[PDB]
Amino acid sequence: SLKWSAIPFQTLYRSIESGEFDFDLFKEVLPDLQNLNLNTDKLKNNASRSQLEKGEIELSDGSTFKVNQEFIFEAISLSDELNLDEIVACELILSGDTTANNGKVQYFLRRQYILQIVSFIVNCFHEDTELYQELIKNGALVSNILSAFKFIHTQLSEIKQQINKAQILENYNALFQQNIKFRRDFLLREYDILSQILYGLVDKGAIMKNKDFILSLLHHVSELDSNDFFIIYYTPAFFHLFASLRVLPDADVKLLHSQFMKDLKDDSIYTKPVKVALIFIFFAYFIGWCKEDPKRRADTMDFKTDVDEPMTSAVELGAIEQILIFAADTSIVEQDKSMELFYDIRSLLERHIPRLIPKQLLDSYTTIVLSDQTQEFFLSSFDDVLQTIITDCAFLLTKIKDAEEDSLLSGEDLTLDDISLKADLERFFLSIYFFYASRPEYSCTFWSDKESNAYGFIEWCSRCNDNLMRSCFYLMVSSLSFGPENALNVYHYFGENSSISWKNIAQCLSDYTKKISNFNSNEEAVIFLSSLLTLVGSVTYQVDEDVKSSLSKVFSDVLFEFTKINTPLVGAAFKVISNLVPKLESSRTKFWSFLDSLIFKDSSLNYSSESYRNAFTNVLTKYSDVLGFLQLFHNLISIHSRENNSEYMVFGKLAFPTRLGQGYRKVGIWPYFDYIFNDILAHVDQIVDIRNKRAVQLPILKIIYTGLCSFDYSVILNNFFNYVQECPAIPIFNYIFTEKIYKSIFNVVDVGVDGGKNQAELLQLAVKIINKVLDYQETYVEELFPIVKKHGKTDYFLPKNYSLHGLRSFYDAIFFNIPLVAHLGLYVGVDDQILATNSLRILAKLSERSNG
Repeated sequence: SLKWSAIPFQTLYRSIESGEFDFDLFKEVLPDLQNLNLNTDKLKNNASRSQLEKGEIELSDGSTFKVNQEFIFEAISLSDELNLDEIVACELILSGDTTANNGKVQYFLRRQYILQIVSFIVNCFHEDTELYQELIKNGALVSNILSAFKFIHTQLSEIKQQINKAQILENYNALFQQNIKFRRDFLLREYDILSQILYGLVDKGAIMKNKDFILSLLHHVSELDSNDFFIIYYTPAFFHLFASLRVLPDADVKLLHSQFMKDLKDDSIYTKPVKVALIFIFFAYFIGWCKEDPKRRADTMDFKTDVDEPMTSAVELGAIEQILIFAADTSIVEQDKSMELFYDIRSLLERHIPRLIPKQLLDSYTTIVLSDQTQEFFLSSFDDVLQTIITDCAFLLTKIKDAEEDSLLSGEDLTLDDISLKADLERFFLSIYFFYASRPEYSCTFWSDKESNAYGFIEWCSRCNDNLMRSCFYLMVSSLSFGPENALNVYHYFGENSSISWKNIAQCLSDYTKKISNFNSNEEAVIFLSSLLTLVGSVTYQVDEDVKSSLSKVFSDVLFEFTKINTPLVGAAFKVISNLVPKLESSRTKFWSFLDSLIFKDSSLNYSSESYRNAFTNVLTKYSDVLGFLQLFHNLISIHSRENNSEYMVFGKLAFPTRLGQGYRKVGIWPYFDYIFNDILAHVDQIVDIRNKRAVQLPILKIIYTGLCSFDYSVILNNFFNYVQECPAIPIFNYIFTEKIYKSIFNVVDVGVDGGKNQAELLQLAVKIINKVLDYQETYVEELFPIVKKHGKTDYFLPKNYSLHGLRSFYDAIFFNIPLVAHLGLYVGVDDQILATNSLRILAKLSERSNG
């Protein structure tokens, strides 16, 4: 029997942390380790319930104990909760300090340690090593590894039975859901550490003595559903196993090869698309293995019958669709803050195999992480798969390329399903895009060396002209311009060494622009354009100002012309333009001109402010338009030229042209803030879907705050009339005091954390803004307001009735509003410094009225 504590296994592991392995304890608990997580004999007994329900119980390691009734109930809650033997369940409560459910902890900690140890040994110690050799040597470990995965499966169903039992009773409360997340967690960790062990056993060679394990594993994996994300946890072992085919005796490599071609002719193979993929990868690797010992291997073989015919078969059975899905469902492209997709490409390309979801944990798991140790084996092994395919499979790529250029016929009603059918090459491009996105430590392989196959691969892909391949190419490269360092190569790649040049790209964009407005005097174009923009976006973001500045020479004027047309891609172009906007305020004049033309070209202005708000609301007619507009504006009014370690725009400077709009309207920046405040911020508090509410709230708050820092106040505390009038800080104060405006800024503070860590920023901004207003409320009312009111010139946007408003409204809704004051109170403690140290500043100002 096994020592059912978790303290021998904790301390053993800690020894090894610092190379203190005592052969003593290790040799003691050896067979417990070989058993991994299994409790394969001692499950729930009733010959052990009578034993327990007397109150006197006996352990296998000697002594016995008197057991009261509180203990008996913790112990049968274990056996009923975990189909576990009752006296085992008791050794487990004894071993770990008796508190409310600490037997359930020792059960899981015991297993977790075991697994981690095995994993440490089979992955950090050498193969010749003494214990690696002890551990493996019975071969009892190898015969349990697959069982140990299956055990996790059965338990996760045990859990779902239990769940379902709880719902029929309607006892499916909060604290049930919680003692399940607790176990579903411990198990997912076990699966993830069992991934490591399996991989380790491949790299150590233990499961590669012959073809037997591979086939049995390949079976085991094929039992899961085609969309069980648990498949991923076997990909490191399988990927690396095929990539060390040399370890196997040739005799057996040959037998698998044969086996597999037989498998691809079996009919019901196509309902196991994961086998198809794995097989296909085997072939990608086999190729190189034949070539490594030609005389005995390669020369034996006929390439058309022994390789190309089957690989082709696997591609037609969706082998690539499955690689894309592996790639995409582990991708961290959501982290790429420069990347933005404007068209759902994954739904055009993946239409035959389901997305992977951790369905044995579902019925609260949106996205899953892999351990560091596992992320590393996966990434490394899979990168090696993608690159093997690149170098060793060029013939298949050209085969497919050529296939596709021929298949679809002009003059037909193509459906998305039709367009996707043969798009196997484009799928492979997307596999690259998902897998390398945000992973610069690998992305860089493509650009690192101009001889390398990877770099060649790119040159090749850059000559596929098929509109869909061309756009998928554009997307792929955006993924690969991730670093500040990769972005710069991608900048060179189109400037210097290729058939496609930055100018050609703008030239496409220009041509489409003509075609589109002439038609008015299509999905294929959305796909192409959306990708063009996705790419120019990604790079323009990630590069310095010089480089930004050249790309502007190429793209600004054409992007400008494109947003004049009404596409659904206006917003998208706006986001790109904004990436090109330079830091120096001086250099922004061409962009401000653009935008003011855009808004006011077809305007019918008159005496009313409303006329100017309509200019905006006629043009910026849909959500995406607005959102893009706000990012552009946010960048155009941003403060770069600032006083040394202040945050205030150096006294005297503006972020835009003097007398903006001169010649076609009452001039100046004011109307922009009329739109932004009243036409938009006023109405976010009734935007449909929260994530989009936040998506527009947050630009606006950033803008508002920028404006407030946008005039050096302390020149006064511690033609200048004109500067004061031109300055955005004026209209910004003027609307902050409208109530609809200070109310919305104030709720942000009422309901806080409730985006995600994006929503938490929106909150800091809210607070910082209010503080800033209090600091300078005074300075606006004495200095600024009158300067403008009294010496403001009238060829500007300046309301007839410009006045002070909500001095009493803003205060009474702040000072007399309570829960705001209370909420602020409750923030002084919170972790966030920006939130706390500002909340405190607000309270201190308020505090200087002293009393209620």
